[PDB]
Amino acid sequence: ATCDDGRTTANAACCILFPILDDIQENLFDGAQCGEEVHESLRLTFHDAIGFSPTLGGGGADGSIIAFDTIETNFPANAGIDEIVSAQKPFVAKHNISAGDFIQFAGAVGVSNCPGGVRIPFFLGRPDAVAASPDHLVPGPFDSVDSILARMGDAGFSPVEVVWLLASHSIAAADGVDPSIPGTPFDSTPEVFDSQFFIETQLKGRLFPGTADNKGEAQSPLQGEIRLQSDHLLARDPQTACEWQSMVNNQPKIQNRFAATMSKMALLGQDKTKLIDCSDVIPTPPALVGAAHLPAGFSLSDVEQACAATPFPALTADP
Ligand code: HEM
Ligand SMILES: [Ca+2]
Ligand SMILES: [Ca+2]
Repeated sequence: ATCDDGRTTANAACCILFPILDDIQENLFDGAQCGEEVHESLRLTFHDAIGFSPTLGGGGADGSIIAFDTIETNFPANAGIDEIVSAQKPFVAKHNISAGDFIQFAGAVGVSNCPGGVRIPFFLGRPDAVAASPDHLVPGPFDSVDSILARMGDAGFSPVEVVWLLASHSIAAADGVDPSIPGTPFDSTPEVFDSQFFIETQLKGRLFPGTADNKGEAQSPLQGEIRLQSDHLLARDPQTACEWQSMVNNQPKIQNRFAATMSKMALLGQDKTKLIDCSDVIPTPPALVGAAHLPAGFSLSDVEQACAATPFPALTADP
């Protein structure tokens, strides 16, 4: 099909996304940048979708975190999410798509602005949300590995899928974990969707980048990075450490698994066969240029190797 302005897409119903795409790129992502608004919109896709529990309810990726923001933004795990909900609400009011489609569309378009990124499959047609998420369904950084895996498993993700979705922390920073140092990233390349997050969480911790006593924070290996305790533990737990290390210097696997697992997450509470595939509307992301590395000056002796089956790969660092 050819839309009214000449852009093409496989299914005609997808044409309504083009003006939305142009508005988001200009007015939500500040001229299609891979910056904080993209990182915030990707976090929002997960805080919207993971409100899904077979025993308690919630409609998953349904827009409830916007539609019922008065409730869901009161949950402590949603602290800080109100800013991006407020930013997106007027786009949903202006355009003619549901809040659940909007949140997944904006996260997929955002990720396409990041070098190394992928086009997350995107389906159009989710109905408006009909219930708020139950409380207590979003994992937090002070939760044990067993607790996070049980919650993600309950929503339908295996432990290796947890690891694959946490590639999102390659384009991520924290404002709440240590409020003295807002905007401190989880890896050294928060505008590049790469394997640095999986490498740098494996380093021995050295210091706290801000204050020392924050709940859910581990020591970081570098002054300009922050480390969640949940990431510290998942990189070292026998349930997940082998998969974590397998992502290092493995950009094809990061891309293939993040796209597929993001799509499964974007579809929680929905049925793909009732929606319209509009994947080809998402922009084509830039590719990576630089190789994966340890931080300069670090060596394999600074890595806490946690996979008994396979040694950590011998990457270069300091030239
Ligand atoms: C599985 C357990 C997870 C835990 C415990 C967790 C925890 C957190 C925490 C504590 C923050 C920082 C919030 C702040 O203080 O500002 C954060 C940020 C973020 N999270 Fe995760 N997360 C998890 C999974 C995910 C998943 C599956 C996604 C996929 C979309 C995601 C995407 C993000 C993004 C992109 C940010 C950066 C937000 C920004 O820079 O503005 N997280 N996460
Ligand atoms: Ca939801
Ligand atoms: Ca990165």
